[PDB]
Amino acid sequence: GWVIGVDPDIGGAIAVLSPDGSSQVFDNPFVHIVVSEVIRKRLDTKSIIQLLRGLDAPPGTTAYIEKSSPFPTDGKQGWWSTGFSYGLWIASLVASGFSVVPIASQTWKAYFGLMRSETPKDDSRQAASILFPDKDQSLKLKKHHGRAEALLLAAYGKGLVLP
Amino acid sequence: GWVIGVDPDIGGAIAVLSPDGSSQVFDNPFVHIVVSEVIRKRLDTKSIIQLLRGLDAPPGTTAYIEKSSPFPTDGKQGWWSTGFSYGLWIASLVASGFSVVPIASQTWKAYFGLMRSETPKDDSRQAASILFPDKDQSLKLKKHHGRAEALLLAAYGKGLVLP
DNA sequence: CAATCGTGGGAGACCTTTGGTCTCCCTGCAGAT
DNA sequence: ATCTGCAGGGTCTGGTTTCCAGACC
DNA sequence: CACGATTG
Ligand SMILES: [Mn+2]
Ligand SMILES: [Mn+2]
Repeated sequence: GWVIGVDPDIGGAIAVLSPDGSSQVFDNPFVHIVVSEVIRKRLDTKSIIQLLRGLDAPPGTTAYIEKSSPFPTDGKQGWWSTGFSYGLWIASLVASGFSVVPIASQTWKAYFGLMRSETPKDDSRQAASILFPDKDQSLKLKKHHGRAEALLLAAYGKGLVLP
Repeated sequence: GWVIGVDPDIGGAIAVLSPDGSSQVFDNPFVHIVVSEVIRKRLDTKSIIQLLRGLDAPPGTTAYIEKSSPFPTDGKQGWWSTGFSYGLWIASLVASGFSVVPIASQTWKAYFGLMRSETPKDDSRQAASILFPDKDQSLKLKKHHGRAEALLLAAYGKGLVLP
């Protein structure tokens, strides 16, 4: 039936698949905040919760969420934000009645044969245009890869296959 | 009327202050989970949300939460965990109808004179015992420092003063 | 189970299959149009 | 406003402040 | 602070 996919990161997105085959994808809401005399994007908690309350996906719907897995060579700040974004989404999803299943990125990539691409982001947008042709207008910019990760995650939990 | 204090860490706690002067403090609910073939404690999102749902504190109540601010000499795992707890708690608090106010540890410590102690944790329990005498038995143990921090954050937003 | 200490650290999934291998982001910031 | 590239990074309060001291998990 | 470890 209904499936939710969540790319939890700052350029990420939430994708919702209804049982009639239609689909929605939203950019993750963010705000600009001061940290240590610079400005930085942080997910917008209030907006995210308002969004999750405006979905028609019923309680108990499974939200598939990409497990943040920072590399040992990423910075401590990178570790912090990805932990923070992840906790914010998990808690907002659990609080809004949705069932949360974390999925490793290697899981949904191998499912769609996206492993070992020279152009992984480009390829994700292309595979999501294929799976969701009405969204292809909304998938043409490189910055849109996060929308494509969400849609693909949702595609994975829903069982869809590339043609 | 009502004030909430949150020490969002694994050994932290949530403290709720009534207008009638009573107080409760709960340990943060955790679960043991597998990470990279070892066992690690993580906050329990479902138990947290349930706890927040059963509190008498009415909506709009302010929760004062300690800003996580890890040290640069702390490891990337510490940065990830603190960021995640923080995000889990903020999101759970906003979804439970409460208004979240982040408070740095320098701020409430300065407020209660706790700065630059040799035994910061002991002093916190002692200060929380003086402010919440009926919690005196809940602060006997050295591992009870999280209950203290949580209570002191709530006393801070409450405008309480030491004798 | 309650304290203490000391350094600061990947994690995941699937095969080669009980370990060995291999794969995966992101943040933050500085120039680039 | 989108892009790219590349290394991996503290953050906070407050001061008779315009950066910096001194503090914190 | 986390993360492992020891030590009661
Ligand atoms: Mn993403
Ligand atoms: Mn604490």
